[PDB]
Amino acid sequence: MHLTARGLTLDLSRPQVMGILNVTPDSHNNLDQALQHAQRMLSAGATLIDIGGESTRPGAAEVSEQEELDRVVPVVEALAQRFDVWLSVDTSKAAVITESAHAGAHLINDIRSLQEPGALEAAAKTGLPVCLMHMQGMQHSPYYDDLMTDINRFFQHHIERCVAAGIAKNKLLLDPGFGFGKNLAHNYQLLAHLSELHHFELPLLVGMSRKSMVGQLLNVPPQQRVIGSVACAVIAAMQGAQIIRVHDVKETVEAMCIVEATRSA
Amino acid sequence: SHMHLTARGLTLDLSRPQVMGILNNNLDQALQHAQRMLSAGATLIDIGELDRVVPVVEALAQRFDVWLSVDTSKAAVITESAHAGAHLINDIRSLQEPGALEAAAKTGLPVCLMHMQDLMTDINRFFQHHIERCVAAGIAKNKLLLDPGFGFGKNLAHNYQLLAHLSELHHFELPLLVGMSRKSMVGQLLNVPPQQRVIGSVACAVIAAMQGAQIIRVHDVKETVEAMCIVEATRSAK
Ligand SMILES: Nc1nc(O)c2nc(CNc3ccc(C(=O)O)cc3)cnc2n1
Ligand SMILES: Nc1nc(O)c2nc(CNc3ccc(C(=O)O)cc3)cnc2n1
Repeated sequence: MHLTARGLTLDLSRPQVMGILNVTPDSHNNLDQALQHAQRMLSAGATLIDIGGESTRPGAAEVSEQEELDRVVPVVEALAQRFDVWLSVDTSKAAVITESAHAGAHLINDIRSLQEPGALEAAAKTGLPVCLMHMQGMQHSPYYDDLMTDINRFFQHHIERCVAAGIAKNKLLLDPGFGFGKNLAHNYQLLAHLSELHHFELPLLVGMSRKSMVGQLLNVPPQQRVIGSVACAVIAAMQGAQIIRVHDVKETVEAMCIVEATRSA
Repeated sequence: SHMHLTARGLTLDLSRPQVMGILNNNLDQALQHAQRMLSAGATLIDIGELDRVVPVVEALAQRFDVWLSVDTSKAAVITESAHAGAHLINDIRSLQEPGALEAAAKTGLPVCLMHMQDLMTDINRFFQHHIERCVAAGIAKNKLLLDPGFGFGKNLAHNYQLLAHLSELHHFELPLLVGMSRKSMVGQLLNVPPQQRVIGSVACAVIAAMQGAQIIRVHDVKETVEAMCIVEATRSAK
């Protein structure tokens, strides 16, 4: 319905687009490029920017606290001084949660739902809203007896593990984790039954943008997955997903306009 | 009700969303246009003065193996194009032109009705009324297709009121064809020229198909077909 952070509120009356700002290889300072990209997504109509410096697509190895901080935390500083936008950090490290909060992050986006050591206490201590992600968890054929029950149970579990650590239930966001331990069938069943997760009375955030769930249906490169990614965005928005995490902000934002105009007539 | 449609000895499976490419030596450039749409993923090609000898239906009939539809109102243009080898008749003015009602009955190919000026009530009763005529003077019910006529004597508000309530029209147990591609209902929201109206047209199309609309009439075939897989995959998981 709304979000609260660092004095600012965000409107979940209508679907909100989050621009992915990855900071791994930028390809002219690397910060400069990040800032230009951020800028371009704001213009386009994102009202949140997700800053990630973790090569979290399967394989490709891992990252250490010190390396993530150096890559992530400057851009957090830079954007915060520069623009008025919800800034989100996708990280699982207590240190990156800590230092990014000081830097002016508005939202903690954790694909590991604070499972990492002290992450939970670091998160709680910032008083900032947290997004939790269903993951099935290392190379394994995903399987569920019943996918939605499993997602419902996972969230139930982690909402409580958060509410006991001191994070108000209304700091919490839920993301069912498209493409995380989910085959193609699973992803579309989850898309299909998305509206069901509205029962926790928390906002939903979803990320389908240029994922293999579009690639494997349309058999195209990531940069040619714009339309399908958008079509996913439209299907989720019609089921009342509050926040859409995307690469292609301009297209998606236009798309949400049609959705909102349709949800108003 | 799982659906299919048969015409001129050919079958069109309507249990999933179908994309119909709009169409408008210059005859070579049109024939080249069709091919692009065919390879994009069209399964119907909608071909749009007193005399316009359209041998393009003839060209396409002969050239390809794909549904051919024509949006036309006049009593002559319907029959001659069947001679050519068409599969479907698309009329905006729902056969109001003298003769056409009967002219389209002697050719034995599918027909498409289109609404033209409580908004939904008005449309429904209008439709119900007009379906009565077609059974009354020649053509059996399972040969009719229903177009709501987006942007035809309709306010922006209203068009979105329509799109929102589109699922309701499945109570006549006839297939729907919608046309919203690069229309004013999109342009006035997004404040952009037609070429840049792709994404908004595709967004309408998804919203239409999520509501079981079986045929979508588009300028932007590749994008729309792409979008209908995402839609079909979603509806198949259900
Ligand atoms: N909240 C949130 N939600 C996500 O969905 C997400 N995804 C990634 C990147 N993850 C993936 C996963 C799978 C795939 C594929 O199968 O292609 C691609 C990218 C990073 N942060 C994320 N954060
Ligand atoms: N089956 C079918 N269904 C249509 O909806 C359609 N529309 C047109 C073109 N009609 C319009 C009407 C309004 C507008 C605008 O307001 O922009 C644009 C085009 C031509 N053939 C059509 N055929």
